[PDB]
Amino acid sequence: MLKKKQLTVLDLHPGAGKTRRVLPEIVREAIKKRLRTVILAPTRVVAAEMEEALRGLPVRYMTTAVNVTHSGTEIVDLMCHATFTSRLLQPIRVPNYNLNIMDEAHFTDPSSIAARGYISTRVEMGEAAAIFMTATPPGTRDAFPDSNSPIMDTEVEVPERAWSSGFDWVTDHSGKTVWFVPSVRNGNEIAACLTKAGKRVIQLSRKTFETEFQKTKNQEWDFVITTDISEMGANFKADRVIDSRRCLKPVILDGERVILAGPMPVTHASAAQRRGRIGRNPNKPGDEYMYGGGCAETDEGHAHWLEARMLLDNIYLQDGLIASLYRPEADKVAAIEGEFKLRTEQRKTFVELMKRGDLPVWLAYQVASAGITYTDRRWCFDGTTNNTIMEDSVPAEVWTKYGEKRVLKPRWMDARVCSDHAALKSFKEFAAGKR
Ligand SMILES: COc1ccc(CN2CCNCC2)cc1F
Repeated sequence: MLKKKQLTVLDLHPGAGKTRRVLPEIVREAIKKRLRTVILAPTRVVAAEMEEALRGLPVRYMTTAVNVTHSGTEIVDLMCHATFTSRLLQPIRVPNYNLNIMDEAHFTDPSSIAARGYISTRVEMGEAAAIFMTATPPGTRDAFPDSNSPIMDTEVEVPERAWSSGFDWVTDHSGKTVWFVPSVRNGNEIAACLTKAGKRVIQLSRKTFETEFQKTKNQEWDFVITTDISEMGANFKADRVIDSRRCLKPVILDGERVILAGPMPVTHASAAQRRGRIGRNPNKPGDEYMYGGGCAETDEGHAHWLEARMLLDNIYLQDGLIASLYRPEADKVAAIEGEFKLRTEQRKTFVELMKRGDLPVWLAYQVASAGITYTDRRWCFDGTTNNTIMEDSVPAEVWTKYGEKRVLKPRWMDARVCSDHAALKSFKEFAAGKR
């Protein structure tokens, strides 16, 4: 596995022991062979769980999510997928790792796709080895893989709105359920309906994951309502998954705006990972998976793969060469390699808009490529009337850094900046010059 020029896909079924059993064995062998190694965790929560499996091994944890005193002699580093891509983009030295291990390698956020593209290109060049750990590699067509214990799979109509009757099976259950919804707003409505019915509900999404996931351990709960982020190594002690089988798809229209299309069907990989939350305990057969739609290849034309090309075009590899996407997911976007390569100063603005600005990659690219500097927010107010952002069904308004009240009407509209209350609040602060 560890020889140069090799990329191995470790595709043992969900719960088979890739993280807690196989990963320490790989790490021990890597250290014996003096291979400078990186381990990439999808989230801070998985990074903390990996420290538990790797305890006693010399690993440098490049995150505040792990409280350990390092020795300074570690040749194995562990960091998040997004941290890896971020450090590659910045004028910071990233070692040319001999062995690159990515856990939960199916993650489809732009920084994870870009990390796979960079790593697989270094392997193709003959410079490095890599191991991608996931039960569901790109292009998998099996939504029902093996499990540690038998699962009861049932196709059933799943509510996507509050209900008063006709879904008694949802609330008659006396165990713990993990319910995958397509968006934070949709989960808020289902959670309120379950709370009104006397259930204890925890809600998880990308921005709240670290804080709220700890509630699954510290308090008794009946339901967890989560977006797709829980497909990335989130472990629950549950006996049922309810799966809408739906997700939102960011889509770039006419190369000039991004909408959140759908809800539409999930891919087979996502459905398998959502089901994969249960059936993990061989002593508890009969966990239930209730699913409310079919699968489709909704990653084709999805904006994350175009955004991954924007990130890769701006990462140095060798002279003017540019890393390609990982071959099995490269047809998901139609893009010219190098078309998003920016000059030094525009690249710095692009990076800062993503890192400090917290803007989506596509939107950060429009601003930086227009020659606008990080702190110049005039573009948040000079778009067309059709770009007016709404708050409570009237135009949203902010006080600019000049002290003037203005309607929020960005030059480029990306639906992700106002898809829920928290996102709109963050974008209003950005438009006002507050970060
Ligand atoms: C123990 O070694 C490290 C710890 C933290 C960091 C910096 N972090 C990395 C993740 N994102 C913010 C800054 C680097 C390290 F080498």
